[PDB]
Amino acid sequence: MVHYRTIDSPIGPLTLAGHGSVLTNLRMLEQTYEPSRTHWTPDPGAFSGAVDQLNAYFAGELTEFDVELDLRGTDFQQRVWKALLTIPYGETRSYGEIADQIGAPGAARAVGLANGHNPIAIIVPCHRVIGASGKLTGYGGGINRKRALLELEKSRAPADLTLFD
Repeated sequence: MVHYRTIDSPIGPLTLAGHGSVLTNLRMLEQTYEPSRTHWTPDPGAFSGAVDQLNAYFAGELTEFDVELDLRGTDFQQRVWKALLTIPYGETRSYGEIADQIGAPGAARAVGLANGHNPIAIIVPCHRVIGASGKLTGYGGGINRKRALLELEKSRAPADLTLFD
């Protein structure tokens, strides 16, 4: 059983969906074919916390999420998504680095494919992974969404101006 809520965002309407307070999905679903969504119940007040944190994220005021997640995918996808969760705000990794981390040296391209299937964007940070040649990927506007998120995280001001005096 699954309910959903859509919010505005600088990168487009973000659909949050899941069961109870647990997220199963977070995607900019517009202009794409998503047949699951027809089986979902709208609930304009679900995921109160996640929406606040997302809003705070986009406003620069949040860096670490505290949200309940239920990730579904293959063993290999789960390993990749788990490793994605270890990438700090404002940092990046290469696909090769991620393949090394999950114990599959040489599997950069597989990580790229699994990264593409990430059901929960932003919070599981598939945008923080980039290949050696530096080119963003993703159809349907994906490239521009990723870039937006990367530019936001890079623009982060120092955490405490008092440290300068």
